[PDB]
Amino acid sequence: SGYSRVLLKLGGEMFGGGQVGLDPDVVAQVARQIADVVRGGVQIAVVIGGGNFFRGAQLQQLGMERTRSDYMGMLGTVMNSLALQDFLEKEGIVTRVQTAITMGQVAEPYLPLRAVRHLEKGRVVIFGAGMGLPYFSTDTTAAQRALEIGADVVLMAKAVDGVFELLTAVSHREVLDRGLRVADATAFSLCMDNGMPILVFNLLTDGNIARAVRGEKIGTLVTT
Amino acid sequence: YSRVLLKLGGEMFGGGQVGLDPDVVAQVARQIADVVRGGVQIAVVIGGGNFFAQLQQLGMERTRSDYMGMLGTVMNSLALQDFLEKEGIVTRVQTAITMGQVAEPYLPLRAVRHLEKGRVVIFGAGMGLPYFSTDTTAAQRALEIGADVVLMAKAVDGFAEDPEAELLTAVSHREVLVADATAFSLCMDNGMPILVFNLLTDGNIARAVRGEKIGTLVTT
Amino acid sequence: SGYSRVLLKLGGEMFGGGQVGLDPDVVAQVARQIADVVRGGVQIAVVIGGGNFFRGAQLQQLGMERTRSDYMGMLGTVMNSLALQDFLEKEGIVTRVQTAITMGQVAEPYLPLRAVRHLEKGRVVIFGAGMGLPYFSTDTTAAQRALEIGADVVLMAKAVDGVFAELLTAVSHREVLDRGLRVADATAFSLCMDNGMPILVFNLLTDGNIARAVRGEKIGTLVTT
Amino acid sequence: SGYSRVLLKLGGEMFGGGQVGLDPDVVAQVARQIADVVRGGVQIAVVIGGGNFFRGAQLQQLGMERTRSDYMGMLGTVMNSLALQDFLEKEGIVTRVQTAITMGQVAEPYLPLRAVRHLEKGRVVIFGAGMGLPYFSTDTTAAQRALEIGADVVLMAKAVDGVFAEDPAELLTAVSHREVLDRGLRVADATAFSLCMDNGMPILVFNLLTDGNIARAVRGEKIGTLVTT
Amino acid sequence: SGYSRVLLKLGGEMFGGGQVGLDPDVVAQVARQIADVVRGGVQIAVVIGGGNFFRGAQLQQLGMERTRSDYMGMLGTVMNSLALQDFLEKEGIVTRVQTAITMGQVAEPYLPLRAVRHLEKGRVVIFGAGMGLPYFSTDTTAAQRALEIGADVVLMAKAVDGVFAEELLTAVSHREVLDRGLRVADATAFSLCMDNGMPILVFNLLTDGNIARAVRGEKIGTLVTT
Amino acid sequence: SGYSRVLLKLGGEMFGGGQVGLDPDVVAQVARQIADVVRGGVQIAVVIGGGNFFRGAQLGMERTRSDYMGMLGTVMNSLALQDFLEKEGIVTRVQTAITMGQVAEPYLPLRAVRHLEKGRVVIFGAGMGLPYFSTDTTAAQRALEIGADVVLMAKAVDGVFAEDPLLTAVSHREVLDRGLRVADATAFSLCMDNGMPILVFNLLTDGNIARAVRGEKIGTLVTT
Ligand SMILES: O=c1ccn([C@@H]2O[C@H](COP(=O)(O)OP(=O)(O)OP(=O)(O)O)[C@@H](O)[C@H]2O)c(=O)[nH]1
Ligand SMILES: O=c1ccn([C@@H]2O[C@H](COP(=O)(O)OP(=O)(O)OP(=O)(O)O)[C@@H](O)[C@H]2O)c(=O)[nH]1
Ligand SMILES: O=c1ccn([C@@H]2O[C@H](COP(=O)(O)OP(=O)(O)OP(=O)(O)O)[C@@H](O)[C@H]2O)c(=O)[nH]1
Ligand SMILES: O=c1ccn([C@@H]2O[C@H](COP(=O)(O)OP(=O)(O)O)[C@@H](O)[C@H]2O)c(=O)[nH]1
Ligand SMILES: O=c1ccn([C@@H]2O[C@H](COP(=O)(O)OP(=O)(O)O)[C@@H](O)[C@H]2O)c(=O)[nH]1
Ligand SMILES: O=c1ccn([C@@H]2O[C@H](COP(=O)(O)OP(=O)(O)O)[C@@H](O)[C@H]2O)c(=O)[nH]1
Ligand SMILES: O=c1ccn([C@@H]2O[C@H](COP(=O)(O)OP(=O)(O)O)[C@@H](O)[C@H]2O)c(=O)[nH]1
Repeated sequence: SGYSRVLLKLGGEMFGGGQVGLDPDVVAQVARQIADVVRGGVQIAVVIGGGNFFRGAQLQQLGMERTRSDYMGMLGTVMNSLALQDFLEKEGIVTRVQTAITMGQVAEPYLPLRAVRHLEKGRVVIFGAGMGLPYFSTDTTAAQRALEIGADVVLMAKAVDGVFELLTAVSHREVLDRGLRVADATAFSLCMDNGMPILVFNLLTDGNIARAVRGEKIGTLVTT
Repeated sequence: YSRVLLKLGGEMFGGGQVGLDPDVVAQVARQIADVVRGGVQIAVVIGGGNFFAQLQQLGMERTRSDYMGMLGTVMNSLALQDFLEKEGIVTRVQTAITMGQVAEPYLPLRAVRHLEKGRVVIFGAGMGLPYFSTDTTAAQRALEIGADVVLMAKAVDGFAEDPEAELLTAVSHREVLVADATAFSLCMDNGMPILVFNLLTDGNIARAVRGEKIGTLVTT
Repeated sequence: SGYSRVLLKLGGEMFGGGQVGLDPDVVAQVARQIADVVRGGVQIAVVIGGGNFFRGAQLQQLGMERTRSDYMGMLGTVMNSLALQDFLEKEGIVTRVQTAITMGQVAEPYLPLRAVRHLEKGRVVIFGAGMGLPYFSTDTTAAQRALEIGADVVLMAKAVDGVFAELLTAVSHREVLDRGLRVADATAFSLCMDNGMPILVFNLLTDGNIARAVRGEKIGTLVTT
Repeated sequence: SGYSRVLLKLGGEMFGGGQVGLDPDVVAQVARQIADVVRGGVQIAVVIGGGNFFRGAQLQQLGMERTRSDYMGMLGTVMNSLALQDFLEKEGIVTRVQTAITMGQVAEPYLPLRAVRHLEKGRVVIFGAGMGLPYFSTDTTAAQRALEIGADVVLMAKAVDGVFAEDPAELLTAVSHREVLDRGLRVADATAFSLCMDNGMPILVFNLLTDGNIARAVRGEKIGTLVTT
Repeated sequence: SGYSRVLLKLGGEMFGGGQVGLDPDVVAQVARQIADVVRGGVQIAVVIGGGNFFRGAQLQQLGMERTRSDYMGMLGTVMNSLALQDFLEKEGIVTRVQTAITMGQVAEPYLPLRAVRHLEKGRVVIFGAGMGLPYFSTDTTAAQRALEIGADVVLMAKAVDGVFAEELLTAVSHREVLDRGLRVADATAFSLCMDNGMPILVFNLLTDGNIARAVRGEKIGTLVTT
Repeated sequence: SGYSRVLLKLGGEMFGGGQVGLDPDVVAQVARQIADVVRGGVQIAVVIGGGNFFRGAQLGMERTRSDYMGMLGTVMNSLALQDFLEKEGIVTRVQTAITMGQVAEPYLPLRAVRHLEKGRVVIFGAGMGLPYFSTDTTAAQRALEIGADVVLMAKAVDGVFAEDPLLTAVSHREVLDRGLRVADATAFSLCMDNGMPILVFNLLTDGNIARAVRGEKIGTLVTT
């Protein structure tokens, strides 16, 4: 009734918590959350964002080149990746980082077949640096990664209960017809065209992933 | 000085607070342009302290912590690269950590070609090995590209003991032994001059390169 | 008066002639037609398609896993990259293939900075394998690649003279949405519209066209801002 | 009499069905037949051909450069690898593709010691891209790969009952490597066959499109043409 | 008018002379004459043998598993390759080594498009580890490597100048070698060259300046053509 | 009361017999001797040297290229021992510090232990994959890596004396004081600072490894 494997997307504020940089109090809670869901037998893969450092869109409006900016952003996601990797291991969770941009000793490259084979071994795969291409967003990276590793659903982890009065379950068509926010613009088209459910839920409420991954009606569940 | 390697701490990008201060980076890029226009070969080594120590205080593995700094120096390096091109300067970034899609790898021979070509080389990722500091990277890179001096660019500008009064200017390596331990011994053992100075005062970088009596000159 | 560097998108049509495999007569007049743009002094980069082999989306309708199908498709575009490379070298054109999927022994990996140098050196960069990610098309490749090497326009090389109303000489990105015209892919178009990349749809099998569009002549359909 | 581990050579035939491209009614039949051997405890390695896309030799006589054309042909074999991986996964079989042209993101490279380990683990190892070398053929990749992973026999999978005499004639049951040379028989390319003969590698030519043969062949039954020295 | 691009095959005995190991007196003489070739405007790529250490077949006959023995042999070739690279750089010659068995730190892998690009840039490519495949010999690697970089001929550098009868042959056909069965080339490697029209020139390189003489087009050694 | 796991260091002489190349009579006697330890339930890791190829002490070549030639030689000796060890019925796993994949798995000290705990013999070749390192330093390093109980400096002539004309136990402080040049400078300082016992013993005398592992009073045990 619930989800077997899932792809968790964590914006940059899930590691900064509204400020800039790393905020170990938030990162530690996130790992606690993911730590329990992994012990429950679920297969969790994580797409880290870079909002707490740079967003190439905000840097080109600043005058900077979009491409330099976009790459600065991705490297930021590789730092958050390592940070999440570190706390997860202090929780007793085996993690594996794979970066879109081939880095050397830092992390392993994007081997999508192996990434799925880590999940079947009960490991946490952390996809860093997004897709490694300027002019794309983390959200779109969560979709492509969720589609390719065969996750049962994408978990848009926000710091807010859901989609707004709140909603308990909508369609992909209704999100566009209603102009509803949350879930990226490009990412949502890629999910809808492929029948990838999106579950927007509050991650900072202690114990939501355990429940959301459990299948309980929480947050907003975009389907079909 | 023929070719110079400029060492910049991470705070030379974040100006006090965390993150980037585009006002600080713009001043640095503006002053580096004047040195390049003066006919000097400049290589820059970037620090990554402006993205956080707090990494050792919270208990991170030493390896992962150092790679977060090396990643940081790449972001500051790409940032400087952007403001240098608005200043009309041609630059090339070489990273010690092979990234390919983001910048070329570190090759000291190639790096020399660039400088001879009038373009600026920006050294990132420090040294692609944990357990090293940025001063050791700046010093170790300067020896490798044959630089004539290492420009330790501080927020001060050159003392006695202050940790109260009184500066200094020009001392011996043997009489010193600030400069970071492994970074200083690596210079002394190879006779590398080190010039500590304040770059955030408009026009000093142009002064130091010509050889004016500014800052502190550390010679053999 | 025209375009400095350009990004040409060649569907699998240009390689199989509408059928499976290679039509070595078609790729040739493509090569010959691309060399005239290069000798004219313009920098050109090409995004190779894989229609003449497999489309990852048409293989799942048939029963196969979508992901493997997509990789078969991206592998196909590499084979076309090599085909186009050969017919271009006999045109006296120095080419450089860059595959999204890292291969090393077959071609370079995608090094976009280095790719821009190749153009500046007068070479033809061939971006094979799409973007090396399943669930993305080559139309989206062409767009993303055009923006990253800073191309001036995406050349959608169709076998027809352009985009009609059932010949449009110039339309806007928003005008195509409100008219729901033929376009050149949904995602690829939104990526070009949102970033202000012009899209010129034109027939390159008609001798001289690519040279005329690159020189700035009013040919085909220009989609701007 | 039963073969412990086998190296099966699948030419482009078994993927295009004689025409260009992918004939899924053919691959599905092939996958169904391999799976029957796997479920019998046999260790199977597969060398995937590329006839259904390009042959470097046939493209050079067409004008293209032989080297550049060979990579086109090797890449094709990787496409067939991913195909056979799919239909073999629908039968329940666990597969592992190893390509001589290192393509990290699409499949692990050629690591023969590991590959033998998969076999030991009951997985099917699919070898794509032949040997990753212009001026070589998939037959030679069967020979070399059979020799290296320690396979007991090279199963040349055809669509004909076996190796005939005179090339239509009668069907031969068992011959020696030197006899194949003395009689003018085309068993599997000269470069590949020489590599087998020089190293005492048995060759068994048989029709696997006939439902059940590969199970009889591995079982040690007198099917097809067995070439031994 | 001679040969523009050449592929020079060096057996393990062009490194160890008498028996096993390295003899810097021989390897220097090889690097000396390779350098005259590069200085003369010719494009050279070298395929290194490893007989001076381990001979794949000769180890399995000893009791060892053949596959291991071929890698042991291939590894030796990488050793020789690193040794020649060094002497060729005391001579002022720029070299790049590519190993068929990927090793990263030791030398870039086999990238055949760079291997040609290096040649076009006037540097010498050293192919080591053979073809990284057991059950193959370096003589075969010389042929395959010569075909993929488009070399004009293979130069089999022997310690005795030419192909005899039991009488030095100055010109024979690929077909004539078999109809005669004439000692040197190697069965597999000879077929691969023959079938593709790859001329093989057996010659002695331990002689004043032969490789230079051969590359210039002079009639030295045994030339085997289509 | 013996040793659980042990790191046997083999000089190049243990494959060449004293001259260049491989002498299969000696390589067999070593493999036959290692078998006696494995059958005794002991966990053995071996570090191989490459002095029997670039024979002598002539390191014209740059030191960098020179070191890699040596390290390559070690891999070749590694494969040799692996082969004769399997003729003994001893399952082995070779790990090289220079990543080769096609030739042998890389060096993962965690992975290596598991090979030891599964009753397999791990052979560490290629020294430490870096120049400016010797085989002795590698042995000491690897013995610390995998938590060995002692390093077994296998000599061809047992005997640590006081004066060139026997000892039986000594101290790390005394070796430095008595002029004895056991093992190697860096390697010895790496062992003394980490309390790694060193046992210099004659490997070629049938039965010495088995009784030295068991804990008999044979050889010169350099204890902490
Ligand atoms: O570089 C690579 C390596 C491996 N892979 C692909 O990832 C998949 C799993 O790769 P793994 O190596 O991690 O799983 P395994 O089957 O080998 O399990 P163990 O024996 O080690 O316990 C394999 O199917 C392989 O084809 C790649 O795609 N690229
Ligand atoms: O890893 C690689 C790198 C390069 N190549 C292929 O080899 C050729 C590149 O060869 P090079 O990289 O060595 O030189 P270059 O052409 O790029 O010229 P400059 O940088 O000096 O300006 C190209 O044809 C490329 O496709 C590979 O196949 N694999
Ligand atoms: O990259 C590699 C990794 C491993 N190998 C070689 O493949 C062989 C086995 O390959 P495996 O690594 O997959 O099995 P294993 O020995 O580790 O045993 P288990 O964990 O499954 O219990 C090993 O002997 C290794 O040396 C390579 O050749 N290349
Ligand atoms: O495929 C990708 C993934 C990430 N990014 C960059 O990474 C930054 C951080 O990601 P994101 O903006 O999604 O952060 P989030 O909002 O999820 O915290 C973005 O601004 C982009 O510039 C990118 O360019 N392409
Ligand atoms: O970035 C890319 C580009 C292509 N493809 C695959 O390759 C096929 C061929 O691309 P395309 O659909 O553009 O074919 P075209 O119309 O260009 O011939 C697609 O169907 C996809 O399955 C892919 O997976 N990713
Ligand atoms: O080691 C190899 C294996 C294959 N090929 C190329 O791949 C094509 C497909 O292989 P093959 O001709 O054996 O196809 P088959 O007859 O097996 O279908 C060949 O024509 C060659 O051009 C190659 O170059 N090297
Ligand atoms: O592609 C190759 C080339 C060589 N070898 C091995 O490496 C040894 C050294 O090559 P060769 O015998 O040709 O050396 P030469 O005596 O010609 O120098 C061979 O005997 C084989 O065991 C191999 O396994 N594969």
